Amino acid sequence: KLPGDFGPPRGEPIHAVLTSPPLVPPPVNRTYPAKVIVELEVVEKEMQISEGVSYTFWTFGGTVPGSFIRVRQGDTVEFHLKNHPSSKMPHNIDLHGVTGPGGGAASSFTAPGHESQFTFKALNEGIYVYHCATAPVGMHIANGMYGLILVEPPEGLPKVDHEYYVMQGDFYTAGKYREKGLQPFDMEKAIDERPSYVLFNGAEGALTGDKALHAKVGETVRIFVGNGGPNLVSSFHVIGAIFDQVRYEGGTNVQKNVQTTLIPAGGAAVVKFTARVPGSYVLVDHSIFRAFNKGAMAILKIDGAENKLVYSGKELDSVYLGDRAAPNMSAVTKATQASVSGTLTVQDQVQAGRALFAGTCSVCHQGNGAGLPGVFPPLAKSDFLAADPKRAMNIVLHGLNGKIKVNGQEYDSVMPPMTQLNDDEVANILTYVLNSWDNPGGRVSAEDVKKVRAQP
Amino acid sequence: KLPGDFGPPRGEPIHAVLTSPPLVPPPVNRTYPAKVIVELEVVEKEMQISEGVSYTFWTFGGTVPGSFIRVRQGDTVEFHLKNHPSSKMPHNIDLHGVTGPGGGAASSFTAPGHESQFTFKALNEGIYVYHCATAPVGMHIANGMYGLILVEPPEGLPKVDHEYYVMQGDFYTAGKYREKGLQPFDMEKAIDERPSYVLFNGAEGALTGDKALHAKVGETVRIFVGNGGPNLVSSFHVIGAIFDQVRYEGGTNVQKNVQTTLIPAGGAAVVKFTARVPGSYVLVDHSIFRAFNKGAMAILKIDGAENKLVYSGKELDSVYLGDRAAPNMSAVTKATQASVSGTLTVQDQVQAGRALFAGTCSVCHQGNGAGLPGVFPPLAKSDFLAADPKRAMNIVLHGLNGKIKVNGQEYDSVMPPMTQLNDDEVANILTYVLNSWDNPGGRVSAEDVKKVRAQP
Amino acid sequence: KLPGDFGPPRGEPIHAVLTSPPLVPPPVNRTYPAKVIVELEVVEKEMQISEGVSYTFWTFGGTVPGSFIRVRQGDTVEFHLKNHPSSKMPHNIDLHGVTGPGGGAASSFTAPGHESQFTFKALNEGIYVYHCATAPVGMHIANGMYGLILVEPPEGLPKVDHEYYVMQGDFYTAGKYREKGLQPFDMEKAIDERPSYVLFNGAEGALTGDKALHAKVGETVRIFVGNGGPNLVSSFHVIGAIFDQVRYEGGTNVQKNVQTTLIPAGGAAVVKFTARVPGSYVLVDHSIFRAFNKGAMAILKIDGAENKLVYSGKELDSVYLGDRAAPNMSAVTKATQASVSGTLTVQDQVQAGRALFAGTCSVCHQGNGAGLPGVFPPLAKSDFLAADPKRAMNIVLHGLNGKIKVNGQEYDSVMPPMTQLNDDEVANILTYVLNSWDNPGGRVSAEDVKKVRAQP
Ligand code: HEC
Ligand code: HEC
Ligand code: HEC
Ligand SMILES: [Cu+2]
Ligand SMILES: [Cu+2]
Ligand SMILES: [Cu+2]
Ligand SMILES: [Cu+2]
Ligand SMILES: [Cu+2]
Ligand SMILES: [Cu+2]
Repeated sequence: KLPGDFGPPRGEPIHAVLTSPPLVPPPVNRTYPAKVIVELEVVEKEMQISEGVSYTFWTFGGTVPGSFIRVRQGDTVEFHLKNHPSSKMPHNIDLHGVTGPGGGAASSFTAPGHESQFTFKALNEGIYVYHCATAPVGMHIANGMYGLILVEPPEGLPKVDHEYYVMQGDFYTAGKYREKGLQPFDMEKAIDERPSYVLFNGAEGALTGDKALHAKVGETVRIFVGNGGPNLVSSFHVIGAIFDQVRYEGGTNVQKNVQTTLIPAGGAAVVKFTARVPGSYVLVDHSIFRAFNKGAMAILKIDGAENKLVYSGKELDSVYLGDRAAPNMSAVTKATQASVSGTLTVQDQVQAGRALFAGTCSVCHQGNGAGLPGVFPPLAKSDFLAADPKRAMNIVLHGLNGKIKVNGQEYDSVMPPMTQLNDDEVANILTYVLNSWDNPGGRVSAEDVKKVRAQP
Repeated sequence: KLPGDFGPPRGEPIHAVLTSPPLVPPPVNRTYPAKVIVELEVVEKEMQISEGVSYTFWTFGGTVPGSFIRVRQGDTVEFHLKNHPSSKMPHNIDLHGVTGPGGGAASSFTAPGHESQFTFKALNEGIYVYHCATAPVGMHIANGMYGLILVEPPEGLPKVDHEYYVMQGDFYTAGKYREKGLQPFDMEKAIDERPSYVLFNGAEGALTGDKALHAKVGETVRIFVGNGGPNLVSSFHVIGAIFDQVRYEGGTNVQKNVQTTLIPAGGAAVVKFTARVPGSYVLVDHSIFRAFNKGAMAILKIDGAENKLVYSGKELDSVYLGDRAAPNMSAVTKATQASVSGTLTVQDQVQAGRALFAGTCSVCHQGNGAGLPGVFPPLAKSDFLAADPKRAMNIVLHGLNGKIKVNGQEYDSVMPPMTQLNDDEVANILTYVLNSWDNPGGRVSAEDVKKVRAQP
Repeated sequence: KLPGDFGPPRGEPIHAVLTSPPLVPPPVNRTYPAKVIVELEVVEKEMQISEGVSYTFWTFGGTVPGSFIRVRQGDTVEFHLKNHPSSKMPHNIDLHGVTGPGGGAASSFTAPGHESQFTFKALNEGIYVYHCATAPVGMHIANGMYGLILVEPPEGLPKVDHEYYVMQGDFYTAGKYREKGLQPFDMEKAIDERPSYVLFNGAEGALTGDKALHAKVGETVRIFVGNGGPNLVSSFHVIGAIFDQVRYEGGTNVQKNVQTTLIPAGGAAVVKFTARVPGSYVLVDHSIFRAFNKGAMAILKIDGAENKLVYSGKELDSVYLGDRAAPNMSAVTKATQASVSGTLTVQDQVQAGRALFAGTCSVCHQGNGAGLPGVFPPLAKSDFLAADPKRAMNIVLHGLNGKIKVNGQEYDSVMPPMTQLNDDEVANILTYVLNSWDNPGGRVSAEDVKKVRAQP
């Protein structure tokens, strides 16, 4: 027989349990093959890809990644795809692990306001990517149309304390990283494989701060990890920990005791972790500019007792987590809304600036602006700043080097340029600095920075 | 002893059987080591990389990839490399799996009109890439100078019903994707790893349509899969199927039951597939813009009985295969030749347009131009089109959104821009539309589109 | 218990042995767990990244990669990080394989002139990357802040004849490849993952020529191979040889008998090789333009007896090693220093030109300039050259094709353009040619070439 030769469906039909990221449906917990009815709906919708940055996502079930599907090897799946009448595009679905043309795409073409159905037997056990396969296929995937389906072995996977759902994607906006507003899809960047954002679960901060994943010392954690692409291959890594097991798709090979593992575009793996020490453990794409310049960081936060014989040291994790160490950056979202409304206050700028200053400026000038005498000059009550507060704009954009004096002390060092910061970010950061630590006050506007950036 | 320690060559010398892609030489079918004489000739030649697009390829044996070589572990190989007198460049060969300096490159330097020879023992069993290694090495490989050599284990590989030869490459043209004419090699794009085409077996459509690979339900298929690069790593994937086995080079590890697998630049693998359901199964690089925007798709077509218990559904595979669902796009080749000759007719444009309309326009407007009332407006007998047929050029190039009325019906939707289409493609598509479904007729020229594209 | 549960530290504390690339510390050779004290110092310093090209590296222990650390599974490590007072930036360390927040980064933040300490138990056996994790993390890694730590199994690794240390990195300069002078870090190229150099051990030629690694026929060689990134994934390959074993990090899986293997960004592997035939064996990133256009080549040179039954052929390895076949390119370094001083002589140019002519020109015109009658025209005593020595600049920059006559002989062929060469390189090469083989003499300057390059 073929694989998954376990007998005809038995019992009543089961209406499948779909879940939203980062959660997973429960184990099916049964010893017989069933007829499973799956109902999934496409919705096109604006969501925030970053604070104050909107994007028109195309979604399976209202989220990126799409709703998680869970069935048993040998089940017969009757798949119903609906396309909501508000959609502008037609859509379909290709499930990896399906035995048949297009993995379903050939049979699931669905116009706005319509519904399609096709039936397949789940012959192949494993974790699998699904995605839209409507021309132009790359545009549909780039807009968020991907998720995971798990096909369990007949005895089920081994029990663990937590199961989570994490999926990487590369995204292509017309504007640069953190440029505010509604950002269109950019076909030219996509063809060139030059993404502006690389994310877990559809947004910067989706899994950081108050949205981190949780477990306790001693517990086991399984993560179902997808790479929707469309184009990038992930050097997938956990900072400060190790994977007990890594298994790709439905493969017979299992790797154990590794920290860094390559996930193909369109690939999926199951990883297992055992919590040993408290703190924040970071999932990244270790093609490092993705993790630290484009959004590709997620957090598993572990609580419980210290083990000083295993790890003993201070805990200053803002040095690398930067502006994602805090619970959120909601002050930036709020300042951006107020600016669009024409109601932006000095305090709106101050609080947005405070959020952005973490990492970006604090690593050298300190969280309190004091710096370090002779090494990093102070921003707190800075005579150099007060002497020409406008020159601060050029210093942020283009850097500063050479001999200077600040609060009666000599410095001869190098502050690198930070031209990648957007006009609103520079304005908000400097407004924060002017209104803290007994500095003179006032404000800097995005338009002020735009003028300075444009000077030859 | 070393590996492959099977004794001295015995019997008469064997003159090796070389084959052209996508075919493989027969199994050697012998139990003793032999002296094998290999004769391979370099030829530089123009071929079509895409319909109406010519390129000067550099080849081993007249094809891209080059002729397939098949020997037994423990054989002594006497390798003769000839460089045809029509060649402009010198050439050589590096075979992966050879034990010695440059894998042969050090001993096989050959000027136009000359011949070289060197001898090696095949110590290492496996599938291996060979390629040119003449400075500048990257240029030689980018021009097509790569292929595969199989070194069999002494007992031979297990029997299968079919063996095929498929090799990925990245290519660098001065012009953009599908821009017509003789296209030079582009060194700047190559250094930046920004290819214009990513292909199987040296051309768009090399393995699609009437050139697809074949098998029947129940049969086993082995594919020898190479990645010549020069630069890209393939997220190699089969749509709608699974690999029974994947084995890299001569490695001891074998992965089983996977659908997606990473092939390094310069790497090679042997994959095995068992046919279960009829239809078209697609080999792709799942870095998806390569597969659907740059040519990286090949087809295995399976015939035999349906199995409705495994897969039951409609078969509209043009939604993702697009303009490669048809047997070929020969109308485009012909229209391009006629244009170069100054003899391009309206009907030449109509038939080229018909070929290009599949996927590109048909996914929303339908194959018959009827659209879908209230959702996608008709192109068939379109009053909006007839009212200003020239405005159609701007609509294709730059998109259309907002409220419009077409054949007495309101629409308020979004047609994305399609600026990547070349001037001849837009002209031919629109000429097809004007001369179908009782539209007014006439024609649009490439020069008309060039003028509109250049407007601010 | 956890892993590495071998008992409390015993004996006196051990002060750890650190080594500079390409060497490794000795095996620890002990049967008990110890307290190991590690002292490592950050130094920021200018070094030559290529001949006549300086770069400001940020280093662990004065080298790129940083000092190699070697401990035993179950050891307690007391880690002291110092930042030299000459540093301008703060720094820290993340060791892969550490169980705890940031792999240490959270506890090791260290300002210029300061020292930090933290303690960890080495629970996980394997080879692991360490690196700086100070915001902006990508800039710190791109500047050279990475190395390897080995955690031995309790019984030690199997004995071999040689152990070596090789680490790949991608680098981002404002200037182009081989443009002379002090080159700043380029943030824009880094974000886009578009490196100007891709190197082993921090420089072009670090492991070629007189700096090659050595072994003899019959000996075993272990290489500890890292990929510091920040961004690239290596298609890591040995030309003309095979790896007996490849093992990633501390993984349970071991691959055997492969030639090409994918190393993730931030990944590390241990490879094993047995020398079988004399000659130069080349370690490369087989994303080929990295190996042959950006510096990603290193050499293992094997001495001993020939084995003509395994490999029999000539040895012209300059056809692919090009300008790295020679012991060094010190003439280029010297010509660049003299030019900066205003003391550049004709002979300085001649010797720099001689070094650069290897591969670049010699593959077609020969090492003696004679060419090949009717196929490649001579540069030796060339009447065509003497007739208009200035036209030689355009020929190098923009190529030459069509019918020409040279020393009473007809040619109708194609010399590709070589625009990637810098102004000093073209000037030096042509000065070499003018002063060899009874050509007229004189000189060409970098300023002459700059003027010609700028002509429309
Ligand atoms: C990596 C270190 C570093 C980072 C990050 C950094 N700075 Fe600086 N900054 C310096 C150094 C060093 C100087 C002194 C330059 C000199 O000696 O010529 C400086 C000088 C300045 C000055 C002028 C002198 C003074 O004390 O008033 C201002 C204002 C300033 N920085 C603001 C900022 C702001 C705002 C940020 C973040 C957006 C930032 N800096 C990020 C190192 C840094
Ligand atoms: C993804 C959907 C989609 C694709 C693909 C697409 N179109 Fe359209 N097209 C539309 C929609 C929707 C409109 C109506 C726009 C509006 O409501 O403002 C439209 C409008 C038009 C119109 C003007 C209205 C009419 O019916 O005459 C023309 C002409 C047209 N398309 C031609 C084409 C051609 C030719 C192609 C391919 C080259 C193409 N379209 C591809 C969705 C699409
Ligand atoms: C791949 C082959 C190749 C390489 C590499 C190459 N050349 Fe040439 N070169 C030629 C050919 C062929 C011609 C003749 C062109 C023709 O027939 O129109 C030529 C012509 C010339 C000429 C003019 C004719 C003569 O003999 O005086 C000069 C000068 C020259 N090359 C110099 C160089 C220099 C200097 C280099 C390296 C920097 C170089 N070439 C690299 C193939 C090459
Ligand atoms: Cu879709
Ligand atoms: Cu897919
Ligand atoms: Cu060649
Ligand atoms: Cu190779
Ligand atoms: Cu650092
Ligand atoms: Cu790391």
